[PDB]
Amino acid sequence: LHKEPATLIKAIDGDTAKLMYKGQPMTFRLLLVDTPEFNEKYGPEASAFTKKMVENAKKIEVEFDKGQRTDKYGRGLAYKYADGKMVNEALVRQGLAKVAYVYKGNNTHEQLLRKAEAQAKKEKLNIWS
Ligand SMILES: Cc1cn([C@H]2C[C@H](OP(=O)(O)O)[C@@H](COP(=O)(O)O)O2)c(=O)[nH]c1=O
Ligand SMILES: [Ca+2]
Repeated sequence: LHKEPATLIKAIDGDTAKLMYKGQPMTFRLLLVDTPEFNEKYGPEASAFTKKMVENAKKIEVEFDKGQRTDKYGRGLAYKYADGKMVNEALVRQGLAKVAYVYKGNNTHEQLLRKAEAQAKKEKLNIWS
């Protein structure tokens, strides 16, 4: 997999944001995770976590997996990096997302994320508290 450039247009919630990619605006949905909705418990905390990470980054990058690059809603499906740190992983490590939506052929980072989830759960963080 390869990292590609994008710029933040606006934060949306814990697992989506509007980015400019190849010069076009797109909503991106993080691969392999599920954050609570803003109206759910830990929703506002997930939204704030991703917002800070993406708004504070000097450099945002998107990394597509080997399979589908857009979902049925026209959202980009990617691993997102903020100054080299993967947002998807960071959310899971903090207990603010669960590993989820692991479709075959788009699951390169599954084991990395499951290890983070196991650590979050061991620490009883947030969703696991
Ligand atoms: C994360 C992801 C979600 N989706 C679709 C599945 C779910 O369809 P349904 O909308 O029919 O439930 C929806 C979940 O996204 P959200 O968690 O953003 O709602 O997005 C994919 O198709 N591929 C993916 O990799
Ligand atoms: Ca969600």
